[PDB]
This record gives sequence, C-alpha cells and structure tokens, in this order.
Amino acid sequence: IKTTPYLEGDVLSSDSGPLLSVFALQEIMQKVRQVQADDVQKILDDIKALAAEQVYKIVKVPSISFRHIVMQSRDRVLRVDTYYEEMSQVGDVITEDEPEKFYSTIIKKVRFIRGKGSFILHDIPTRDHRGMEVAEPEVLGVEFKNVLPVLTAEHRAMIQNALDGSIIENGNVATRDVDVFIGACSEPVYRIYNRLQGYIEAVQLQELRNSIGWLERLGHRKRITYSQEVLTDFRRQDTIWVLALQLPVNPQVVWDVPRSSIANLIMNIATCLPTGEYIAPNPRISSITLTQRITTTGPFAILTGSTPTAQQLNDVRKIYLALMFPGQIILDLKIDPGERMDPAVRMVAGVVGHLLFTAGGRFTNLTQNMARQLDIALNDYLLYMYNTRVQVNYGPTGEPLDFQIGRNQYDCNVFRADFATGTGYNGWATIDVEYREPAPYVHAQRYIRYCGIDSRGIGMTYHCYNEMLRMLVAAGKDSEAAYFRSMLPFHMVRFARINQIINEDLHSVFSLPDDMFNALLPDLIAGAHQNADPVVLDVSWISLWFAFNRSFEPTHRNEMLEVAPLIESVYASELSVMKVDMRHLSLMQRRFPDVLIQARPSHFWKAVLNDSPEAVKAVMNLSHSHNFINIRDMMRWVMLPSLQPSLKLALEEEAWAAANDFEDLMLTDQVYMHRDMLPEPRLDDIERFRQEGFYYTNMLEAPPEIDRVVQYTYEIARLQANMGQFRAALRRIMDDDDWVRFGGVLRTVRVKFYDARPPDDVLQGLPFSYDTNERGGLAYATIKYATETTIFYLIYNVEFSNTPDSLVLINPTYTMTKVFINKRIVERVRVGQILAVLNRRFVAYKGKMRIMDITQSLKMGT
Amino acid sequence: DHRGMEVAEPEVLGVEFKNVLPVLTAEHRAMIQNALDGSIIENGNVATRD
Repeated sequence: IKTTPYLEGDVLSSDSGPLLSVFALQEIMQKVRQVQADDVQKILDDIKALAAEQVYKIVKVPSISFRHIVMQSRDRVLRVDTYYEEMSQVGDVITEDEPEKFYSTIIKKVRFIRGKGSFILHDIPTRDHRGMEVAEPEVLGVEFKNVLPVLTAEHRAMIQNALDGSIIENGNVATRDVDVFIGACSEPVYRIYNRLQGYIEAVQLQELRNSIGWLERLGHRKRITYSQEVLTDFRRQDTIWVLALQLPVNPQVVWDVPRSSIANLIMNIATCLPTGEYIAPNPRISSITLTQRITTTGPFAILTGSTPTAQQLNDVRKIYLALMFPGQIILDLKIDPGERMDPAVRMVAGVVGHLLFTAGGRFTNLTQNMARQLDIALNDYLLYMYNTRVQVNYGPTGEPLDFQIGRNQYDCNVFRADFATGTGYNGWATIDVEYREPAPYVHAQRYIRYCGIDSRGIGMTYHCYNEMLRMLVAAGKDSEAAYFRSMLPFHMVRFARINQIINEDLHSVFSLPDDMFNALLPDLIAGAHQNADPVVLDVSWISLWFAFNRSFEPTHRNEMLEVAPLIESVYASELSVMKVDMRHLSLMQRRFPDVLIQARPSHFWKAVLNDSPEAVKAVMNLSHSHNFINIRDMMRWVMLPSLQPSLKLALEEEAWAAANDFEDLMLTDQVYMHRDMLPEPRLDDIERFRQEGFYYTNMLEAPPEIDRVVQYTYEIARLQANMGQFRAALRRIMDDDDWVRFGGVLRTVRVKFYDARPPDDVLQGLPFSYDTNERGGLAYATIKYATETTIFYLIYNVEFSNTPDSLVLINPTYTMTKVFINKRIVERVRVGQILAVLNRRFVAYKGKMRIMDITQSLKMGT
Repeated sequence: DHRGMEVAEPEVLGVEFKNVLPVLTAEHRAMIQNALDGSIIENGNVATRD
C-alpha cells in the first residue's frame, strides 16, 4: 500500500513523510511554544527508557565499606569507612537565599542513600578448607592489603587464622537452601538491605496470578494486536520471583495531578497512536487526463482537478488527528490579512465541514467561530446561483439560513449551529456514545462510535447525510447531489476505520475520565474551565476538501503498545514517590523549625521534581507551561489519600526513616573558628622523623565550651556587613582568643585526605564570602553566609623527606575554621580488633537459582 | 524572599532615602530595616485573574 500522490513544488511525489506520532509531538510542542512565546525523537525514546528502569542492583560481591592507613607502628592503625566519604562528596553548595537549591540537595542525599542501599547477592564465590566451606577474603565488606607486609610478629598469624575461620553456614529459609555468613557493613545501607530482604522473603504468588489474569483480560480486549504469554515455562522450583511492581494500576492517582490533561494526551500519542497512509476513494484517478476530470463548469468543477501540496497534507493529517481525539482537540481557521483566492474554496469548505465535523450531542470538535464561519459559507453557497434562477423567501432577520427555498417551502434554518443538540453536524438526533461491558480500565467505560455504526455495512446511511441530500435536492443542485450520492461509501468506510481506531487502539490508562468527558462541553459553553483544558489548532481552507477526498489506512502499529502497562505503572509508582517525598519534606520542616529555612509548596514541588526521570520532567514542564497552577492546587493535591504501593515506595519510606537523623546526612552546623599555628614536622633529624611521622586534622574531637564563644546568626551577620564593621569585629573578638560559631543554618561539609601539603585555599579558607559592592549602593558590602568548607586529614608521605620542596610551607602561617562532628569516622585503633566490624548477617542465594522477574522479562515481544 | 515570604525590593517603593544611610546609628538602621522588610506581598484576585 502506497499513499496517493501529492505534488511537491513542481514534480509529483508519493512519499509518506514522517510518522504521524512524530508529527503530533512536533505540532503540540510548537503550539505550546507559541503559547508561551512572548526534540521529538529525544522525548520519544525518553518515554521508551522508562521501561528499562530497574530498582535493585544485582551484584556479585558487596561493596567495600572500610579501609586502613598505617603509620610506622605495630600496635595501632587508622580505620575509615568510605560511606561517609561517598555521601559527603555527592552534595552541593547551600545558600539560604535559595530554598529550592537547599531542598534539591536534600533530595539528592536521600536518593543517593536509597540507591546505594538497594542491592542483593546471587552467586558469591566459595572456597574449601579441610572439608569446610569458607568465604574468600574479597567478598568481605572490609578490604586490607597494605597492613599485611607492614605487620610482623605473630600478629600476622593470628589475623590470618581469624580471617580463615570465616566459615559458611547452611540454613533452611522458606526458599530452602541458602548461604549464611557474617560480614561488615555501614548502618543505613544495611537497614535498606534488611528492608529489601524482608520484602523478598514475603510471598505474593497470588498477586502474580492476579496480574497475569489482568494481562490476559486486556490482551483479549486487544486481541486485534495483543497476543503474548510465556506462562508454561515459568513453573520451576529452582527460582526466585521479585515483585518490585504491582501491575493492576489505579488510574485515579494518575488523573489526580492538577493540569495533567496535556501530559496525558501527549503520552497517549507517545504510546498508542498508529501510523497510516492517505488514500483517495479511487486510486490513480489523479494521473488521468485533466479534460476527463474537469467535466463541466461550476465551483465544484473548478475545485476538482486541483492537487495538494505539503501544506495541505500536513493540515489534512491535523484534521485526522482532531477526528481521532474528539475530547481534547478543537479546530479553527488560519486567517491572515494576506489571503487572496477564489471564493469557491472557502465555499466548498463551508459546504463540506457540515458533514465532516460533529457538534452538539455529548462532544464537540469545533469552536463557535469556526461553526459560524462554516454556516455563513453554506449560506453563501445556497444563495449562489449561476445556472438557474429560483425563488427565495427570506426571514425577519439577517441571520444565515433564515430563509425558505425550493418549489416546496423547505426550511434551511436547522443547519445553523447550536451546541445544545448539534442540528448542523453529525450529532443531530443520532446516538454517538454507549456502554457494552465493564472495561479493564475502570474510568473509560464509554464506546465512541461515529455516525452510529459499529465495526462488527454496505449502503447504510444516517440522519445528517439524508437531510443534507434533502437540502441539496431542494436546492436543485443535482450535479453535486449525484456526486455525494456516489461518494457515500468512501465516507462510511473511512469513518468506520476511524471508529475502530478510537474504540480499539487508544484504550489506555491515560484516556479521559467519563465524567470529565461528559462535562467538557458544559465547561466550553460556560467559558470557565475549572477542571481541564483542551487545545485548539489552526487549519486552512482547502484542507477540508482534501480531507474529504482522502482517507486514513493504518499500516504500522505502535511499538510502545507491548510494554505500555509496564511504563504507565512505573510512571504511577514514580508519581507516588514524589508525593510521599513532598509529604515527608513538610513533616521534617515542622520537625526542625529552628534551623531549617522556611519554604512554600511551590518550592517543595520544584525541589522534588528536580530529581526525577527525564521524560516525566519534560511532560510536566510542557503541561505546566501550557496551563498554570497556584498554591491551592499543591495543598489540595498533597492532601489526597490515594497512593500506589510499590517496592520503590517502600524503599523510599525506609530511606527517609533511616535518614530521620539529618546530622547523619553529612549536614551540620557545628563550624567554629580559632587560630592555631599550623603544625609542621620538625624535619631536622632524619631517623627520628622516619620513625615518628606526623598527621593532623582540623577535627574538633570535643564540642567547645559554653563560655568564651560568641554566635553569629545570619541576620546579625547581614546587619554587621551593612555596618561595615564585620572585619573589625571579627579581628577584635578573635584577638580576644575566643571561639565564634556560624550556627542557624545547615552547611554542607566536604571531606578530603591529603598525603602532601595542599593549596592554601583548603588550608585557610573562610566559611563565608565577602564582596564589597560599588560605593553609593544601598546595602554596602555583602556577605554570602555559606560557601565551600572541607574537613581534611593530612598524613604526609615520610619518604618525601628526601625532597622537602613539596612539604615545607616556606613561611609559618595560621590555620582557619574547625569542624565538630559526632559520628565516628577515622579512628586510631589497635590492630587486634580490626575485625570487630564483622558484625552483620549476610545472606546469599545458591548459584543454580534463577531469579528473573517474568513481568520485566516479558518485554521481548517475540 | 525574606524568611520564606515574598517581599518587594526597596526600590519599587516611591521613597528615596539613600542619602541618609551613613548618618543613622546601629539601632536606628536596625529598626528601619526591620520596618522595611516586613512589607510582604499579598495574593489577590482582580477580574477572575490572579
């Protein structure tokens, strides 16, 4: 099948061009850009990638959570856990001027802790020792290699045998034989691991069967194109199922989001719209000789024989998309002052739009202005007389069609547009919507049928067409009477095909709810849309004629259709996660008022939407750019009860519960200032320095005293900066040799280790920035209260004593801000209890177990 | 945004006082700033518009 030819500039062509879905994406995006104005493949595969989203990371060996540093000794070494390092380095700079940045950084912290927490063990390595199975050293949570050569005496033997004694244990959990042993792991990630294992040991095979049944129900509804079941091979006992998602999604949560009509429409386009070709009623009639086609004289005769170009092709597919989506797409004319053409084209458009479009009844496809223009055009046609002069009997007013025509007085005033019943269009006294059986989606019960016909017809007519022929035979225009009488079947089959496309392919969770579809028209006639918003598109004049003389024939189905329930369920789960994140942000905000910075629901929504899948971000951004919201919508939407439970939701809630101690999130306010002369090695006698070594840090091991300390809140800092005595006050009060505190807000602290002398910035930075704006200003020099601050551990390489050029600080200097923390991080501990972290119960599955999830593995589609 | 509430910049107010900033004391400038920053912006409706 190839589309009928359309002329390209000067040469005919028959190329189908870009896909209809891509065209719809670009048209909607360009329209909303025009709306705001005062990437289609990227967004499409951005939608696609939602399917391959995976929540848990299957791993061979758990990540190393500890490491060691040795300094020229046998008794004690430093131990450090890499969890705090990784959590501290993933942060961002904080200013209280930008609560959106503040809460986006908090959200990044919580998302990092969840993602690092979710993992599981499958195929850990095993070794043998005297008939007892032992775990190899590399699967442990603690890695040490440097301590082995430096250690001596029997300590090496008594750590080697303790390492060897890490025997495996066999136990009978509900999935029969597994492997149990002991390991070392930092706290919050292992709390997440415990939560995940507790979910995994729960059994929901009945829920799996319910999901399977819903899939088969939807499949036999979509029996035209959906046929996929691999059920026969799943039933092996040597397997594990992971149900990270519940498949029977609830459409209420996805339709509760304010002003999401545009996003739902664009996602329906993304995942359901098919691709077709445009065919004439009779193929190849365009290539016959023109003298045959232009038979006689008249407006219709002049119009016939014309050929369309790319502009009219695009407008015709725009018209067809409007037909495919009645409740969201409305049309109007593209009127410009530069128009000039023969009136016949507008005349025919007014004649034919009455049959082509539907209005009144329960749904409308046109604006009042467009219906009025079509009506006045048909008035012009009915008054246009060029063969025969007939009697006319006008009415009291100058309204269009307010007259009586024909040898018998037959009223044409009915076709004047009225949205109450739709007398002039295909909603005139004919049913269009009905109900047959309960749908798999509980909000889309309706069946939408065009011209009252059903797919499950030769020569059948309908009321509007019969009355149009009555009008035309009363007007005595027998040429086009016979023309339309012959052209009936093409119209009927095209509308049957369109009917099939809506009633079969488009059934998804994103379809408009029945009550809102019924209430669309009353909102349109009222003029105030408190509930939902459709979109209007512009279309030219001859596009109507060419739409009537073309059709739509599907050729390639939507690729997204196979995994559409999966992607929409992932979307719902993500949306629920954002909702609960907003909730818990508000709860923590009430929990800590004295140090957190007050924000609004708009700031909270932006912060939560900042960290989100890219396709979801794009569709929300487009929807909100088209239509706006306020604080009332956010406070209303955060109070709605419905939620979509998921493993992602459970992990998010457990991550927040383990992150309740915000001090553990590498966020604090215990930064202080006291000058200390920077310690340096004496570097005089080689042997004693080689034996001793030196390390230093700006860590406060203990909190400072209640006295001999002053505090600086942000408001006092700002007032002192505008005073201009800020530097003088600091210099005086710290010549007084006192501590000074920068409390009031949360500061992000980085951590770094150094084996040499670092640059002066991290040696002696300040907690703030101080910029002196130009003289004559209102506020004078300004203070940025919070900037980059780093806790550092310096441990020199004692070998570098040969080349002191990289270690000597040239001139003695003062050290700067100190940091106080409560959590244990870097510890000089004796070598005996280096293994005292081996305290948490690791569990692993057997190698022969097959742990695939059937719902995600079903995506292959072959 | 001050303390999380929306306040307009001091220039939109039709008062010019830049010439008397350096002559006031600490307390006087403190109370002037405290009085100024409290002028919040309120949301309202005019002809069904926000």
